[PDB]
Amino acid sequence: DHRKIGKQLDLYHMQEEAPGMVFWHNDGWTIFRELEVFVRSKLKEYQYQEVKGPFMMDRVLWEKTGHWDNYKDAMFTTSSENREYCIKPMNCPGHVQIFNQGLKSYRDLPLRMAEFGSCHRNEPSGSLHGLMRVRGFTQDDAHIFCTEEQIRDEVNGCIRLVYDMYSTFGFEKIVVKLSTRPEKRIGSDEMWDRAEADLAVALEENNIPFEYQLGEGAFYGPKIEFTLYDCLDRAWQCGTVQLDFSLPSRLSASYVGEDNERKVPVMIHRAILGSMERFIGILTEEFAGFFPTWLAPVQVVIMNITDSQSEYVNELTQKLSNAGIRVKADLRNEKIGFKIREHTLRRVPYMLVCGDKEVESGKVAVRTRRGKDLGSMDVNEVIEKLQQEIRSRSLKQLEE
Amino acid sequence: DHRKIGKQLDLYHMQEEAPGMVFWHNDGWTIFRELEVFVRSKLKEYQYQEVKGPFMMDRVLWEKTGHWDNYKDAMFTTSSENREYCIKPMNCPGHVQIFNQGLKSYRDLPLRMAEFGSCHRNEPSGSLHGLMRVRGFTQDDAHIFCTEEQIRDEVNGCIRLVYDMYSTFGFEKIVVKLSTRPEKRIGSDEMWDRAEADLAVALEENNIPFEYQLGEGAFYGPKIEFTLYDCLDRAWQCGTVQLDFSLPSRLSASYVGEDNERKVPVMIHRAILGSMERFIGILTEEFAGFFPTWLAPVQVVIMNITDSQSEYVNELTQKLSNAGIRVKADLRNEKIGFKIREHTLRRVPYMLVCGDKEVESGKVAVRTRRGKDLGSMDVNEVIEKLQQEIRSRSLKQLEE
Ligand SMILES: O=C(O)c1cc(S(=O)(=O)Nc2ccc(Cc3ccccc3)cc2)ccc1O
Ligand SMILES: O=C(O)c1cc(S(=O)(=O)Nc2ccc(Cc3ccccc3)cc2)ccc1O
Repeated sequence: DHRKIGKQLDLYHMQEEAPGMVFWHNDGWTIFRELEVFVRSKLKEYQYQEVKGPFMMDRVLWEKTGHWDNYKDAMFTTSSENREYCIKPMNCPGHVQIFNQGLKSYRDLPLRMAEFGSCHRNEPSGSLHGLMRVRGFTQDDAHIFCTEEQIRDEVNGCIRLVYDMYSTFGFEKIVVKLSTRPEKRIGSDEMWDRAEADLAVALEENNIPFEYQLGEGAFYGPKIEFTLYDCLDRAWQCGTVQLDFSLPSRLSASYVGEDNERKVPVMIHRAILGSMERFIGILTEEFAGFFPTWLAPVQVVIMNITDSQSEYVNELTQKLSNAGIRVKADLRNEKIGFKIREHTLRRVPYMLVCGDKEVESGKVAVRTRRGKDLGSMDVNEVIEKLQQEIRSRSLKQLEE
Repeated sequence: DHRKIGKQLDLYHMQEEAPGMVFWHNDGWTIFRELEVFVRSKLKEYQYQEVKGPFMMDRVLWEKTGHWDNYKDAMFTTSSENREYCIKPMNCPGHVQIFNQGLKSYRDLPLRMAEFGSCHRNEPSGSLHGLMRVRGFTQDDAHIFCTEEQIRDEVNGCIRLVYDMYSTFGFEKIVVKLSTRPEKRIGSDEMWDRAEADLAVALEENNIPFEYQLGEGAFYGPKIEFTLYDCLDRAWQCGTVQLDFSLPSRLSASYVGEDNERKVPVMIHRAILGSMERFIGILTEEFAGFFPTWLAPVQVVIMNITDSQSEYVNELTQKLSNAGIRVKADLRNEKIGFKIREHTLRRVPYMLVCGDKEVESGKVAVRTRRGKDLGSMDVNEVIEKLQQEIRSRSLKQLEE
């Protein structure tokens, strides 16, 4: 259960005065920020722009998209100078506004536009659940503006990216669903037929088995949903790929084609992790708090036995910190076995013990959060290997 | 004027349907993110935690702090399930909530807690100006919880950090103001006397000349204000250091002292850049769009003359990109002179031209956005020097 593990590792907390709002503590924010860096490296590789849209836009714009009519109950609203604003539940309209600055042509397409977009949705309080279902969350979101001829490759690209990213966390159980047209929707039947068919053909061409999930699509288009499970085998939508022939038209998006006529771009929506919040909840439960070294808030703790070795521990801490490792010293006058138990409960990958022998030899005794005693080793070697474990974003520690 | 420069370099835009809200385009967001990385490197060096508080909190909490009575008209409110929430105009209360999780002692102090905190303030629309005065902005904010004996060193730390960071951008107009007690305020007169005296002593010990700005302090404490000027020599509050003996008490913050009695922590508020938005407006005008290489959205553009060299350009682009440089290839079927002009107008620091001779020799012809022609040079040398210019965050290029 990620809520208990979350308290025990001091990752985050929640309070009545802000239901479904996460207060990220230093250590949870470290995880979050590490996820950002990882995502960003993929955005670079798969050629995405990164942008940032505003939190609020005029209610008039949300009426034009169909959100007001189809999504009103999940929207926070506010006002200023006799005008109403909606806090964004989604990043797409913001992205279209950016697309609409400056003349576009087919030469600019496909245009891939990513955002770590803070969304707010007024979910019923009784549906809230730790980090999985919150009122304020951050999507690793993007929108791809493309031609009709480009849809197949771009949808394939999103799917490639899901499996690429998910294999770093080592996911076996990726159940895939295709969520079809809901009762309340925009666009014609033909648009929905085409959009559902293309997502389905994409999955089939990639040899991905999936089930239909009738009526669980968005009002602006169907979804491929990559489903992950928690400790009670509850299904949680994480990765999501959507196809939309409606919003660009409504927000007057256009580009000049080769013909030289105005054409409306197709819009692909996708989020790989889903939200950072939910994904971290899934990870917390998947790993039972044993985060891979690259995600771990504290990667190394260095301990002395007596005051005799505190000097050496501080030098070592400095050294590791300079090598770019998240490290802490534990100099408390506590029995070493007491210290090991505490940092094991905090899921610290590596615990370095410094007795007189380690001092004398410039060595360090290594223990892991799994109770494994790896013996004395040369410091430079431990540093080099920690860096390799981090750089490769390895699932498994030294040995395993 | 940063608004015109902003349009012509595609950094950001603004629209009527979101007054005082910035839409960051890819290139503006790159600058913003580079400022984050820079700030973060300083947070590491000066030993800050980094956290993230929620956007919304219950109106009741804002009444407790005195914001509802003293700051109401600048606050956006929304509601859910018959409760009212405020969109945070500040990060301090959020930080205190985090501080209040888990028992604290003097051993934890000083506790430095930083956030890139998205603030929203309902400024009068007639006061809005480009990026300088907006409704939605991101403070490079922090709050330092400390004892009374620690105030001097911690305030000195904030001041050291301002001049440290500002010298990277090369500021030689740092006018400093000391903003004293406003008419509407919390805390006693003795608290205000002490707080004004300490800020004044701090400025004088650092040999900083300043003017008083009587009555322009915050309701929760006096401010040191570091003032930067725009192209029309208008004064803009950027860096800010505040001293607060009142908010922690109101939010029931406490720690166990050495004596072993409950004490209320002193709180120092500070923002070095101020907001990212304002600071970027200042920089845009200060540099007239010629950002230092480390800040530049695109650092290098590589161009071919004919199709003959496209292969070589792609290999080179790959190489530079892997060396960690923000690089683009320009393979359009355009005259080279046309291409160079375009990237010069966009203030790309370096333009690499590849003709048959560069191909044959594994060399590259380098020019700058200033029209400086550096001749043909070895590629590895160009890479090495670009990396040095970036790592050192130097103001001046290869050339000047
Ligand atoms: O275009 C969009 O607005 C968009 C919407 C979704 S979604 O709302 O269908 N998918 C989604 C699923 C889970 C999360 C995490 C989460 C956490 C709490 C509540 C709701 C969602 C976020 C998005 C996904 C990608 C998009 O570009
Ligand atoms: O923690 C702080 O530093 C802090 C600072 C302020 S401040 O408003 O005095 N500092 C400041 C200076 C410039 C900007 C940029 C800005 C401000 C208003 C509108 C637009 C941009 C932001 C904050 C208010 C509350 C705080 O907790």
